[PDB]
Amino acid sequence: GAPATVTEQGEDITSKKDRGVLKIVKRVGNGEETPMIGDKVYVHYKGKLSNGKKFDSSHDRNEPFVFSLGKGQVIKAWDIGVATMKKGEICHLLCKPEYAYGSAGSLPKIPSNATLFFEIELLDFKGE
Ligand SMILES: COCCO[C@H]1CN(CCOC)C(=O)[C@@H]2CCC[C@H]1N2S(=O)(=O)c1cc(Cl)cc(Cl)c1
Repeated sequence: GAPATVTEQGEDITSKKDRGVLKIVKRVGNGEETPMIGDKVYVHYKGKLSNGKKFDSSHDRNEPFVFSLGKGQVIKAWDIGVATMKKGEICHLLCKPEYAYGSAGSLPKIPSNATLFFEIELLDFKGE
């Protein structure tokens, strides 16, 4: 399925090249511009665990998730991955635990040492 495909066929987008964050662009976005550090970014996403279960979805809440990029407001994989996206892009990200919740996890939902899979749509970005 899609998690296997990004695992086996995705691009390593880490500066370290440590295969910690892998990406496939699923729906090509607009032009060339990506958000810059500190921009307010609006996304829709879903997340799955490696047991095959969906653990979260913004779609199901009927509103996007909004954060300030590159500030550590989200897991490292998200700051890295969203920074690569164009407006309107949909991607798949595979996030090893070192770029997510690590050995601690985040109970109740995120186990220790969890590799996370996301589908992410970048709706918009704006400077404040
Ligand atoms: C109901 O909350 C939905 C948005 O949750 C964020 C949680 N965070 C920030 C806090 O942890 C550092 C995240 O970084 C990531 C990525 C952004 C979207 C959400 N997570 S998540 O999908 O990995 C997530 C979802 C849920 Cl339901 C619980 C936990 Cl612990 C993480």
